[PDB]
Amino acid sequence: SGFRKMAFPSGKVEGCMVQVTCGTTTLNGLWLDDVVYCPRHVICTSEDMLNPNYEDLLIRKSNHNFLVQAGNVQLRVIGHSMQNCVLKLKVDTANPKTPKYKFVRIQPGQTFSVLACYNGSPSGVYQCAMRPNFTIKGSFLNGSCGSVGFNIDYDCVSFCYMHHMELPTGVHAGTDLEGNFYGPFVDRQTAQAAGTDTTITVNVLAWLYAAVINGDRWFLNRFTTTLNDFNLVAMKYNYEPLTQDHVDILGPLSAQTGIAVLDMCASLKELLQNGMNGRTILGSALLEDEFTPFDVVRQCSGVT
Amino acid sequence: SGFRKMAFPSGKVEGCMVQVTCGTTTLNGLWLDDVVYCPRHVICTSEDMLNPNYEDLLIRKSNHNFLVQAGNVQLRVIGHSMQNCVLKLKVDTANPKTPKYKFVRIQPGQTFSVLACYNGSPSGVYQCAMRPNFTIKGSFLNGSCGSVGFNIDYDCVSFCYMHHMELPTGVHAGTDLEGNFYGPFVDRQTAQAAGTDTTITVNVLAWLYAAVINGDRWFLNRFTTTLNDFNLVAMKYNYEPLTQDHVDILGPLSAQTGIAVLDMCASLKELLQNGMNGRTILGSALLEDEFTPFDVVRQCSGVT
Ligand SMILES: O=C(c1cc(=O)[nH]c2ccccc12)N1CCN(c2ccccc2F)CC1
Ligand SMILES: O=C(c1cc(=O)[nH]c2ccccc12)N1CCN(c2ccccc2F)CC1
Repeated sequence: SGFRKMAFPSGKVEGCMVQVTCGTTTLNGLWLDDVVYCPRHVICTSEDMLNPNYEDLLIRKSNHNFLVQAGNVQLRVIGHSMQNCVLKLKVDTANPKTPKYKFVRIQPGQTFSVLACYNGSPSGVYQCAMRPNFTIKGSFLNGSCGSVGFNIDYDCVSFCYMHHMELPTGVHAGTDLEGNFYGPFVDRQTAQAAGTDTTITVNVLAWLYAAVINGDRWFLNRFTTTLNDFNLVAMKYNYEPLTQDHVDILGPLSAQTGIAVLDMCASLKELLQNGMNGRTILGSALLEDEFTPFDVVRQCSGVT
Repeated sequence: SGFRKMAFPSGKVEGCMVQVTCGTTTLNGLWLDDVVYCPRHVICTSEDMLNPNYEDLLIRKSNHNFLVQAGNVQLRVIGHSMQNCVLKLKVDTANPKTPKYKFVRIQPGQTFSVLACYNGSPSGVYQCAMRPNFTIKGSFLNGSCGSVGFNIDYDCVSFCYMHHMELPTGVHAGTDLEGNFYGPFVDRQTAQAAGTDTTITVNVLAWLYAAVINGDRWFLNRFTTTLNDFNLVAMKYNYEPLTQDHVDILGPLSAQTGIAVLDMCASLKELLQNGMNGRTILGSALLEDEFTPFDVVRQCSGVT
């Protein structure tokens, strides 16, 4: 019993973290095989940050200008190239700690673990969700760029995120491991609009199922609703519309608890319209949306 | 910017997790040097669980009855002994992945990371606080016993907790790495009273300082209070009394923010007496107490 915001064990990713220095800027790199991946803004100066011409800036850089250090050993850079907003630094040594890995572009609403790093060294690990507006509510300081987000499937690490930026609003933006930003964000020190961030309904429902499995059942009511009636309430409260796909993914949790999805939707409807009245659910006084139905099943069944 | 419930990177601890089987029971063990540490209730049968005579049960067990497996390789047990509620299984091979480590008995109110494990394999990592009533609000299932709690100081892992039990109330109990239970708990399947759990005031204040540093300043008021006046409010709301030591530890956060500790106490007093009025602080609708002043400074300064 118990329900926590659980991150994946970070060991396989710690063995990939390196420090990348270019000129006077230092950030984090991800060493997989003979390649180090890092944000391309490592080549910027504090003058270039407002609107950098990365192609021009990279042209003034040679392999010897990229200092890559893993622990205390220097890696020799034999190639460099820009792929979207990431630089791929080819090194002469394959990382002996390279785990079985994939590069995946996650969907909004999906979750992942972040290993925050500074100077190539891991400082902490936390669980995040890619918001519907493609930002993440992380915890990042100067030098955190190049820290990665990931998921683990037994022995395989799926890298989904690389940290690039913090918007003036305190929210975080970044790319997949091919350098494509999640959302409309660009890697330049400018004010950028993060759109309206909605609540991930399927995750709030999955977390209501986790609450039911872990003893918290006060919010359960004698009501039911329809997809269309529930969605009228979800629209008013800036919640993602629930689809039949979402109902289907909630199927295992519905079967385990014996509470139909639309019955849980009716409980959520009343929680939105009436609030919590000073009560809590799984130790929280608000509706949590950073646990997918997969996260709930995994935490409530103990998948290692 | 940003503030998350951040766990330590778990790699150094993952390299220590083993599976320990005795008879038909399997749980987790911690392999450091040539010793595997695990809960002694690994030697219990489902008949023994209500009141086991561990000394008698251990006497019917020999080295060959303890099956220790690290990954897929079997370790050879050359010695066994009970130290309080843990068994120390001497193996013929020192763990090549043994990190620099210490065994520490943490204080109530202090925090630590848990690497939840099943069958010697890590499933997840989360941050916990040792409650003033010596329980932890973890996330643990069958087979999770032997999972450890820890802190890291650069390269040194301080092991502070080993998971043993879940009380009928859904809260968790366990020992330090010498087998001494935190609290009055005993390792037997009986109803055990977890005392009244108070709120860790110094941590709630540290988290109010984290909120101020991260833009959330709505709760700041034009008031001040005294230690004795604040403590009259802390008593009424089941909060730990604030001491001058707590004020001193809050010193760096007070200096960084320019808000005196007693001024922050006055804000907390009003938050307790008036509630949140539907607002949030660092994304939470309740007062968070699982971040020590050290955790706040570390997360807000980026210590790796
Ligand atoms: O390391 C950071 C940073 C990241 C973060 O998430 N939070 C912070 C909080 C306080 C100070 C700095 C940061 N940055 C340097 C590189 N920055 C950059 C972006 C685009 C183009 C050039 C650039 F140099 C983004 C900012
Ligand atoms: O693995 C667990 C367990 C631990 C947990 O924290 N949560 C659970 C939730 C559901 C089912 C089991 C658990 N237990 C087996 C060993 N138990 C035990 C304690 C004292 C004496 C003998 C014993 F066998 C404690 C219970």
